[PDB]
Amino acid sequence: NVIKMKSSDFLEFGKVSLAFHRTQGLMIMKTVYKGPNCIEHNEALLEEAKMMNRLRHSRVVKLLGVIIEEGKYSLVMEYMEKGNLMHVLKAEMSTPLSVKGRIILEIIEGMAYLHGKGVIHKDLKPENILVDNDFHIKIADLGLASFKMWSKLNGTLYYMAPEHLNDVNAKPTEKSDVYSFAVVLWAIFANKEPYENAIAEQQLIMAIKSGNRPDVDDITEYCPREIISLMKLCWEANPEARPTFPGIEEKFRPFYLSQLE
Ligand SMILES: C[C@H](NC(=O)c1ccc(C#N)n1C)c1c(F)cccc1Cl
Repeated sequence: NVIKMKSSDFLEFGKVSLAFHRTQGLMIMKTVYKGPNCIEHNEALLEEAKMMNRLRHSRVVKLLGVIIEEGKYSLVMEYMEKGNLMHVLKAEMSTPLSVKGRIILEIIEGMAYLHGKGVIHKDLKPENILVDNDFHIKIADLGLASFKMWSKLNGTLYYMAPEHLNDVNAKPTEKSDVYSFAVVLWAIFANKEPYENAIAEQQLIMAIKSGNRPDVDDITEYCPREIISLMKLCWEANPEARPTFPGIEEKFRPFYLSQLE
C-alpha cells in the first residue's frame, strides 16, 4: 500500500510545492485539488496511487505518499535536486560526453523498466526527466498522463510520435515512447528545444507528419556518430522500423562501456 500522509506532517501541473516533511525532509508535493468536498472519488484515487506505486526502480521517481483530505488532494514525490533535464542542459556549467552518455543509458534503463511492466509513458520529454544532485536521472509522469483519476480530479508536441499528431484516438504503443526518446537524444546534444525556426504549429505538425525531424546541423557541440544513427533510427516514421528499448540497451550499453564509461 501507499503511505498515507497528512498536510500537518509538512512544514513550509497542479500546485507544485517544495515541501519540508517534519520527519523525512524535503519532498515535492503536487497538490492536484483544493475545493468542494468530493469523497466519492476517494476509493478510486487511493487505488490508483497504489497501482502507480508498484512501479519501483532506480530510474523512476518514487511516490512517497498521498494526502487524501476533505477537499485537499496531494501526491508526494521524491525531491530531485537539479530539476528537469532541460534545466540541467541549460545551466551555465557543462557536461562531459561520458556524462550525457550515462544520462542516456539511465533513460534507457528506466524506459525498459516501465515497458517491462507493461506501462507506456506516452509523454516522455525532457520536462519528465528529473535529475538528482549527483547527475543521475529518474523518469517521471509529472503531467499525470498515466494517473487517470488524479488527472480527472484536477504542452509541447515536439517529442510526440507523428502517428499521434492530428490523431488523438490512435492508441499509443511502446514505439510512441521510442520516438519521444529519439527527440530527447537530439535535445541532449543541442542543449535546447528542436524546431526553433518552424513557421507555426499547424504547418510544423504537418511537416513532422510528412517526415521532417529535428535539424541534426543545429547540434553544434560534438555528438558521437552512433548516437546520431540511434536518434535517426528511433524517429523513423514507421513505428515498426523503430527498435524496442531492450534492443536499444543491447546496442548502447557496450558502446557507452567501450567508448564513454
Ligand atoms: C513511477 C512513476 N511515477 C511518477 O511519475 C510519480 C510518482 C509520484 C508522482 C507525483 N506527483 N509522480 C508523477 C511513473 C508512473 F507512476 C506512471 C507512469 C510513468 C511513471 Cl515515470
